[PDB]
Amino acid sequence: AMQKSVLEQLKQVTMVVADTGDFELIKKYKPVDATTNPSLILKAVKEQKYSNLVAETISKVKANNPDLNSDDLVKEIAIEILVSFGIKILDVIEGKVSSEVDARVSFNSATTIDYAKRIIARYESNGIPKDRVLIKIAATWEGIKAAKLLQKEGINCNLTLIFDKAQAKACAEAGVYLVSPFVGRITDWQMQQNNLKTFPAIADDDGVNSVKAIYKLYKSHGFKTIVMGASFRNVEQVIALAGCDALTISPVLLEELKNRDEHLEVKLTKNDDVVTQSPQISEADFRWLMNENAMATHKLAEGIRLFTKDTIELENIIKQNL
Repeated sequence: AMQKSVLEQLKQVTMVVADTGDFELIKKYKPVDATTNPSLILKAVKEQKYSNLVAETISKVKANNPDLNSDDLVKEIAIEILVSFGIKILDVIEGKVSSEVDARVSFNSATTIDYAKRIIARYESNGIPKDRVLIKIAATWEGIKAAKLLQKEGINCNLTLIFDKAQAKACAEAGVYLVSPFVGRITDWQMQQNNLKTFPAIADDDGVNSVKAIYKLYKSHGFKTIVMGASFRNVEQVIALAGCDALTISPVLLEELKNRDEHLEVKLTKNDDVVTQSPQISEADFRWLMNENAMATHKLAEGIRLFTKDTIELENIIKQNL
């Protein structure tokens, strides 16, 4: 782009997003948006780098909530930590930050809505308007149902743990602001199931193909939901999706892209394919389609379990630091 790095070239055709809670690293890549999740928040808390911020948040919450029991206090500290890191991130980017609801409410639309609103309220109390936040929700049928209601009230959501086109279609039909189709975890399944000794070629990469299929689906149907590829194993997977609406990338891979200097060929583009529109997917059809996809059924469930485990670990760290 005047002999620019792959990272700089990529920013011209795709919205680059940093996938991290480590806000000090964000400055060296200059992404538009940033994304966090329970695993990334745990990592930012557990590491010594932001020990002061964590200590201050714990103190503040204890002081402002003297009437809460130990369990309630811990949950309140956990949400303020989520939001505190979100605010530090917003201070270094021009865009939005994604903050994820407690994974334990993934099968309850009502409590997902409650948690989403609590996150928004904590940001508001800290002087941050909702226009800069995306509430991240696991794309289970219940999560999509909750997002549908949240969007009607002007709360933008980021539907995550997307492994199947059926999820992506129901999300778009719910008027969701953005979806995070996973790439890497899909490729993990592929390599284990097929005992692959080396990484699959881009043309054969199940993860890259999933995002390409969702992108095509959305554009051909005129859905305005943002397609953001997430979870990457190498820069080649990211580069293969150049042109996608957005891509959220780890600091490790952003560093690699910053140091790559070959010409970037754009792969995903807009077409003149007359828009087509099908009937919305019902709960029963969605559940059947997800069941037919062994990988998606496993990885959606696993993703929720893993985030739950990391949330429980965070709670234990908080309890040991009261």
